[PDB]
Order: sequence, then structure tokens, then C-alpha cells
Amino acid sequence: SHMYYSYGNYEAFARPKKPENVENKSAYLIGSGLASLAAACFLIRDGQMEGSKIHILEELPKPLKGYVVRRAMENHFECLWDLFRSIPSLEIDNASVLDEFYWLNKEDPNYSRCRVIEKQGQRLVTDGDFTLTKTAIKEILDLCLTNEEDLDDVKITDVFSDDFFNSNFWIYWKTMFAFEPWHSAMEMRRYLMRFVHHISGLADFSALKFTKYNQYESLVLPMVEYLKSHGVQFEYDVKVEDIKIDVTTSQKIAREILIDRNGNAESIKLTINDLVFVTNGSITESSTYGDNDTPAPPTDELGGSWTLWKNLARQSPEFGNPDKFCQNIPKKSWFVSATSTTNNKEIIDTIESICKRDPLAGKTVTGGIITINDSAWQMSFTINRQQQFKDQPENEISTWIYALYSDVNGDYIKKPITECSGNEICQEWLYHLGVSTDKIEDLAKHASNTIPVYMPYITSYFMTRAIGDRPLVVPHQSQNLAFIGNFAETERDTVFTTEYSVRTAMEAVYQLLNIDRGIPEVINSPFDLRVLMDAIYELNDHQDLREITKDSKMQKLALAGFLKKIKGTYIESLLKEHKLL
Amino acid sequence: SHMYYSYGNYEAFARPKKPENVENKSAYLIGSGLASLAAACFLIRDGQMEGSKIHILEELPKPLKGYVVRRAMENHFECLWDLFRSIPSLEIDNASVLDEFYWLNKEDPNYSRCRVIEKQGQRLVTDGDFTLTKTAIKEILDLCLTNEEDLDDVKITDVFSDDFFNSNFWIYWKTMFAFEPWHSAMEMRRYLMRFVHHISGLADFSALKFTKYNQYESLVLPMVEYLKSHGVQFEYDVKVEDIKIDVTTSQKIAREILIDRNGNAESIKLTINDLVFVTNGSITESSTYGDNDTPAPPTDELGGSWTLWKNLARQSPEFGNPDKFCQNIPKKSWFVSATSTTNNKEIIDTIESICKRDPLAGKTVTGGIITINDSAWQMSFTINRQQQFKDQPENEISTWIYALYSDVNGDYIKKPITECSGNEICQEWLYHLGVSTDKIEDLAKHASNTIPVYMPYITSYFMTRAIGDRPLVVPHQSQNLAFIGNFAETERDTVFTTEYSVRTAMEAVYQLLNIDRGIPEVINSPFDLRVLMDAIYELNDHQDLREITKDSKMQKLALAGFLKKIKGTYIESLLKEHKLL
Repeated sequence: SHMYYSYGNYEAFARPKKPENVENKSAYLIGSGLASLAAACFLIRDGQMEGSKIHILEELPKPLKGYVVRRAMENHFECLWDLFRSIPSLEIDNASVLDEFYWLNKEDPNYSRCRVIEKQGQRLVTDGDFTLTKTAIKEILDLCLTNEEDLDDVKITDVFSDDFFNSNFWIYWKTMFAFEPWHSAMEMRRYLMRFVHHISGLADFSALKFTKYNQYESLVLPMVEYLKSHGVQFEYDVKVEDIKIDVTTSQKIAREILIDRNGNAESIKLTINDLVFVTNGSITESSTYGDNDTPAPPTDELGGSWTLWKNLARQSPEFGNPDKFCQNIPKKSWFVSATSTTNNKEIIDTIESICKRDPLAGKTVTGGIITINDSAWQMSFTINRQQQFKDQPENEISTWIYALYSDVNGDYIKKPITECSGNEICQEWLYHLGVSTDKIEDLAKHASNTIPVYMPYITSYFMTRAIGDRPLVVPHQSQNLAFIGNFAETERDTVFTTEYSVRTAMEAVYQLLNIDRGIPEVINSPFDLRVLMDAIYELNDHQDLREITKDSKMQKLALAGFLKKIKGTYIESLLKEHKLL
Repeated sequence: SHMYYSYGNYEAFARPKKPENVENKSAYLIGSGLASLAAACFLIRDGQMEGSKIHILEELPKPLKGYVVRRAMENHFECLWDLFRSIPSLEIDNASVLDEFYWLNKEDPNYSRCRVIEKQGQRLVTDGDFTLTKTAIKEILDLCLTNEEDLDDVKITDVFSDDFFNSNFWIYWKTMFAFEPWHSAMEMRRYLMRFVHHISGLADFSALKFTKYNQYESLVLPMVEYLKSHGVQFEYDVKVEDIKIDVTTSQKIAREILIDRNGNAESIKLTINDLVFVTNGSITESSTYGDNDTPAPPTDELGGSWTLWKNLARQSPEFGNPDKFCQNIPKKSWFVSATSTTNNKEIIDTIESICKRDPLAGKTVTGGIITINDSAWQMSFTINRQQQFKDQPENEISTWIYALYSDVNGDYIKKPITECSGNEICQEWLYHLGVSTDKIEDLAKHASNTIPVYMPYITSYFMTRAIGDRPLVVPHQSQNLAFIGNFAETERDTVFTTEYSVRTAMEAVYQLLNIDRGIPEVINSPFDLRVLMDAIYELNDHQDLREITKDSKMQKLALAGFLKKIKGTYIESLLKEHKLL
């Protein structure tokens, strides 16, 4: 391809030459999403493009009656870090967003003290172990051994059986990633191989890393200062309708950008030197907002994002199939998310007794999400390093809440979550905290300002896709078109991840300009001996190779002959090295 | 330990905090070798130490009747690149030594057009294939499967048999690395695992990378400008005798540095805050020099380096056993190296017709070493990107020559190489180039200025060592002592390598100061599925799994059952992925 993957320090520290003919090129970026911001940043640094020639078109210009909170990173987001190492931070002087992040998660590491709760406040008894049976472990192995071509339109409830589902591993997995039974077995197979190196840190969120303030403040805003420092243009109130593309038998050239600047109908014309970066699709689209007194109105609208993707699919199949992601989303699926802000010391005291940490402390609180396992909504909540907003009073905590089931009645508020307001969500949440039934309706109506948010497309990432549903970053024979974001296709990496946004960003800029530098490959942990032995030891709840085959005569007979061969050699020393012998 | 290994972009780009209490610390560096220069550089950048407090003691101050040339790098010298990414180059403005190196080897890649020659000029017939038989491949596998503890004082002629030795693979291996039959099987086992990822590029030197000018100009001098830019002290004509060390049952503290500054006998006293970095041993020690008319006088002296290592061994076994490296070196071993500089167009024309490239071109010439396979001295030569010296006339080429056998008579100059002058070496070399017997004595005596160099310790790196012969970088319970260089011990990495000098440099600075940053691990290619399948395909001269077992009924029967299991799964698709099915 116009590209090559690499995996070294040689490729990482090196600076690529200024790409040929970039002194006569312009680039247009569709949407102000985090992927576009990264693609524009890559055009500045590595592509050495002019700042006066990078245009970012957004529908938004410059209300809301409360605070709203919008997952964590991990060390091996290899493309996210090549970017923020070059982004000067907004807090600590002469140190990059990486540096401030790097130090902050070393000074205050992340770990969950109470990961799962049940029975209205109590800590889950088997919290820690995976409760994976011999059958469940095998279906995990078979799914990874299953080729990805043999997973077209294959749901998760077709690869696993009961043994896997009634386990803590499924509880830990579906809740930190927001997976659904009817979701793509193709993507979960990617997630299993993607994060096989932190599988020990799955039960306790030890391999997670959070920023200081919220995603806007710590990630988006440092980028925006970097971009405007270089003169990058920010077009506001620009809605993109369609993009005329010439798909000849030889090329694919973009020509027009049919926009609606505020109210006027205009159009930008593109040569072959005018690059276009389309963030096709959006999970944040068509989100409604409620308050502490009214539910967020449920909607199913097609926003300008999907209609933009739709208008390109009717121009070539190679530009993707949007309908598999935004149509036929089960009405049970995740739609509602909430944010309860409160200073009432009795709710913060209740949270303290569960998560074992002072929430009003500036340190870690929950360590991640805390899953109410027996809750009807299958609802989870998290509390990050308060205050999460830079100008929020230093005696308030902001709690993010979501639920995976949206058409079942709550155990206390006997109705679906799409029918509930802020205080009705706040009431069902507090009841599961163990708060007394007497102080439930008051502490939610008058003490906590809970904001519910309905997004009809939040699970569009994980829909059951097929080979060809997601478009390539740079389609075959394309000259100035690129698709970025989590509905673009690349190799092995996982969507619903800020890494995926910066991956397809860095792959789009590097291909269209042919930059003489390698792109960091998805970490090779799934092909690493040492990482895979660790997975077998951790999947079996810390059992050596003898204890795993002590009840199988057909297995313990094959192992005994295996140990005879590798006895006294590197393999046997590598097997005690990773606790397997 | 005081340390942790890491393998990511997260750890690579990040800057570590200023180590505690470094504002009251001093460091002393023993010798001006490349390892010390790196340790001092690491004290400046990562340790944030003062420049006025880094002392580099050297025996040399500020003749020689000719030019002298002193191996190549590879992409996965993970510690060498964390260093030069921060070293400003001396040629291209505002670009580091890494950058100028990175671009230079992309603009002009390296590859050997004629790797082995024989029969006085002709190209070897089987050049390319490994000629590894089924037995030879297995001894390779067994040696790696052999634990490293089971290799104490084990020579190379005890792990391999005849089948391995009469092969091109042995010819390619012993000559680019300067291995000997009687050398350590422990280190070759490390070399096999170290470079298992470039095994395809072993026959053609395609994975090699050279600098522009010589090692002094392109590596040492950029470092020295960086160090003196920060005020690092350079003590010249300082010979270090002994270093008094307090090895109590609890600690190991250095106290005195017994030196001989020029002629005076002085001594520096060390608190626990005065760090010491000892480059224990030296292959360059006690080197004599000849000219085009007289042989370099053979010597066996103990230089101030070995006597310094000796004086520390009589203070603790944990500081190493120097005698295994500098005593009992076989008199057949490599000692003589040469450098033939000439402008005579008939010698450069002869080289052109063999290496297939214009030597007087500024590009690649030989691509690496060219081995004269049937030569008595087992002599090899290389010609790098002339001119290799910054102020050398643009019509001269400088040819480096060495030989592995030093007590056998040459095929033309019927005497050992330790008896030969510059022109006698130049005559034996030209005879093997195919130059006519008539124009052999003239073109070497009057056309070429060949300088012979005798170093009695060049093969000290690869001597048959045992666990405990090489000291740890930071011995147990040590407080201010560190041993750097290729006679220090670390994990998995290989000596006789500029990576090893910068590895133990970066490990010494990071442990003594406890820097909050990981050290890049030796590349995990020997534990990488994809890299190991590639090795089996490349070791068998590009044969798939069917052709490797077509003559073994006990093997083809086990494979047929193996292919039944993994059929249609990831493993089988990964096996065509790497040409194995």
C-alpha cells in the first residue's frame, strides 16, 4: 500500500521528510470530532502543510441546565501517543499532554477497590475471580482461532454458550466495554486479541489510565490551541450535505463539498490537490437532553452525519454501508446516559463506604465503573477524579451513570429508563447504593442535579458488521478522499476507542501525502509467547498446567508426554517464568 | 530491581521527572569510550545532572602515517536511538544524529551485490542459499532451546557438528560477526535470538545500516559537542590505577580513585553521592601500529584498562573475572586489521568489477564485508561510502581488511599475517581480488598506503565465559558504583555492539539515580510468532511445511494430523501469511 507498519524506537523518534508537493495542497476536515483534530494535527507536524490551508468544517458555532460527563486510555495506544508527545499541555509549562498525563497516572495510579456491587449496596462475593469454566475458556480460544472472514454478521450469542455468559468475565467484559449479546462477534474477537496483555488487570482496572479533567479539557482543548497556534481555519455552522465524487474505472476524485453555511447554500470546489477527510458516521448524533424534572426525549432521527455517509454510499459500495450501524438497533439497547452532580454529604458518604475512597479528594474515587450486577437496567456508574471540570466548586462530585437495558422496569422506579427523568434515574441509582428508602426521593429531587441524555446511536460502533460495511481509510484508487473515525476500516485495531480515531487519522494523512515514516502497528501482544502464557494462567484463575488438566485423562496423558520433551530446556524455564509449571 | 523494562511508544516519548537529590550529586566516568559518552549524555538529559559535575577521565590528551578505519547498526538498537534522537547532528541543521542517519539510509539503502568471492576473484557459486542440512537446522534449534545456564564455558565446537560448519550460513555468520570455533556458545546463542528478525537479510546485508563518515565523526564527535555544550568536564592524560571500594556485608561504596594525572600521583575521594561509571575492560587496549613497510609489532601487554579491572576483581568476585577474556587467547585468533588507501584507478577498477558498484561514487560500494572464502587467512574486506573521512581527497578509497586466522601462511605471501607489513597484506588481498600477478607487488608497494594494526584483545568479547565472569551493571547492594561496556552483564542483549555500550550506559544511569522511566527491552522477536515462522521458512531456503518433511515418514505423519486440527482457522491463515503452507 501507500504505507508500511512498523514497531520500533527507530521509527518512533525519527522525523519524516517534508512530503513532495505539499506546498501546493489544501485539506478539508469534516466535523470537529477528535479524529479530525488529530488528522489536522498530523497534517501540521508530519505533513508540514500550511496552517492557512487546513479547513475544519463543523455544524456547531461558539442551553444546558447542568453538568454532563462524556472511556479510559491504556499505555499501548501507540498512535495516540505519537500525537500528544507533540501537543503542548495547558497546565504544566513546557511539557506535552503526554508528559502531564504520564506523570499524573504515575503519581496517582488507577485501581478499583470495589468493582461489582449487588443486593442494594453490598460488595459481590466472588469479585476478583473470573468464574470461567472449562467450556467457557474454550469458546474464547475458538473465537480467536476463528478467522475474521468467518464472522460476517455473526452475533456474540452465536460464538458463546451459557457457561461463558453466567460468569464474572462476561460481567467484567460487557460493562467496561458496553458490549451487548446481539453485538458483533467480529469486534469482540478483536477486543480479546487487542487487550490480551492487560487481561490480569481486567478485574481491577489496574491497566486503565484517566486524564485530569474531562475529555474536552484534557484532550480536545490542548489540540485546538495547537491547531490555532499554527493558523488552522475553523469554519463554524457549516453543515455538509453531499460530496460529489468522480468514481471512474481508474480513479476516485472528490469534486464538490455541498454545504449549508448557517443558512446560505454554498459549495467548495476541489482539485486533485484538495484533500478531504470525512469522519463518516457518529455515535453522538441526534442526542436529546433532559433535566432533573423531565426525561430526555427519545428520538430516532438521521443526523447530518449519517445522511452524509448515506449520500456517499449511493456513490460507491467501496465507501461503506451505513445502514448496518444506524438502522435496526434493538430497542433494548443502550441509549440513556446520566450525570448526577451533588454536594450533599450523605450521598458522598454513601459512595465512600462502597468505593473505599474519599470522593471529595482530587484522587481516584471508584477507579473505573462500578457495576450493579443484579440491577434491572444492568446499570453501571463511575466517579472520576473530582473535580472533573476546571471551574466546578471544590465540594461537588459528578457521577456518570449508564445502563445496558432500556426497555425493562427498574427495581425501584418500576419503569424503563427511557421514561425516567434525572431524579428518577438518581432515585434508582441511590436505591442500589444502599441509601435508605426514607431518604431516596428527597436526596434525588433536591440534593442531586441529575441530567439524562438520550443518544439513539451510542451502540452503532459494535453493530454486527460484515467485510465491506466499514469503508477503508483510503479506498482503492482514491486520490484525494479519506474516511476517518471509528466507522472506517483498518487492521486489527478496535473501535469505540480514542486510539482508533487517531489511528485512522494518522493513516489518512500518511497515505494521501506519502510520508516517509512508518505507522506504529497494533501492539503484537496476541503473537507474543510471553503474553499468551500469561493469558492462559490468568484465564484459569491462576492455575498451573498441572491443575488445568487434573480431571481429564485424555489431556493429562498428552501433557505428561509434552513435559518429557521440553524438560530442562528454554521452554520449561519459560513456563515457570510465567507461572505455568 | 531499581528498574523496569518496557516496550511501547508510551514509555519512549515520555520525559522522566528530575530524579530526587540529583542537585547534590557528581559522577565520574572512566575512559572516553563510546559507552561512557552515552552514560554522561544520559546523566545530562534524563538525570538532569549539572554539566560542571560530570567528569570524564581519559588516558589520551589532544604519530600515525596513514588512514585507519575502525560495525554496522540495525533498526532495533532500541537504546542507541533513544540517545541520538536527542543529539544534534554536525551536518544538517536542526536535525538530530538519528534524523540524518534515518534519512541517509533511506535515500541510499544498503545491500551487498557480491557477498562471497573465491578462486582469486570469482563470485561464489552458491552465494545466496544457506546450504543448511536437516541436521544443521536442528543444532540451531537445540542451542536456542538450551537454557543459558547450561552453557558455562561451552565453546561453539561443542554445540554444532560438521553439517553446520561446512555451510554458507556458518560462512555468513563467522565473518560478519567475527566468531571463532573456540568462542562462546553462550554468546552465539544470544546472537541467534537477538537478530532472528533480520535472518532473511543475513545473506545480503539488507538489514545493515551505516553512518556517513567514520565512527568518530558520525557518532563520537556529535556526542562530544553535546557534552561540552552542557559543560561536561573532560580530564585528559588521567590513568586510573585502582578504585578503593568498601564491600561491607550491607553495602558497596566507592571511596578513592587512584589516578596518575600525566606524571603526578593524585587521588579523588568519593562520598556516597559521587557516582562512578567504570568501563571495565577494552578490546582496543595495547594496540600496536605498523606501516606500508613494517609489520605492526605483536604484543601481549596488560593495559591500564585490564589492570584496572584486575584491581577490582581482587576486591570482590561480584565485580567480575577479567582473566577469562584477556588470558589464554588462542594464537590463531584475530589480531591484525588493515586499511589500504589508494587512488590508483586499476585497483578501484578491479573492486568495481567485483562489488558491481563504483567505489569512487559517494554511495554504497561493497554493501558490507566481502569474504574471500578459500583464503588461507580467512580474510574479509569491506569498502564503505567513500570518502569515509571528512577531509580526504575525493579520488581515494579506504579499504578495511581483517582475517580470522593469524598463524597460517597466506596463499601468495607464504607467511602468517602477524609477520606481514602493509604492502604484504595489500599484496595478499590484491591476489585474491584477481589482480594480475605481474601488477601485484607494484600496485601494493607504490600505489596503496596500507596500515596494519595489531590489537591483542579484539576477540576478548566473545571468549568462552561463565555466569559470573561479567559483572552486573549495578552489583547487588551497590550504592555509587556501576560497570558499563561490553564486559558488563545484562539480559539477552549482545556484546561487540554499539547497542550494548548504550544499553549498559542507560541502565547504569537509570538505576543509580532511580529515574521514573522504563528502559527499552531487547526486541521481542525471539518470542514473536510471526518472526519465528519467518525464521523456519528462511532457514530452510524458502520451503513450505510440506517440502520440509517430504522424506520423513515419522514427520510427514505428524504434520498431516496437525493440518487436520488447524484447518480453516487463524493458525492456517497465519501459515500461508508467512509462506509456510
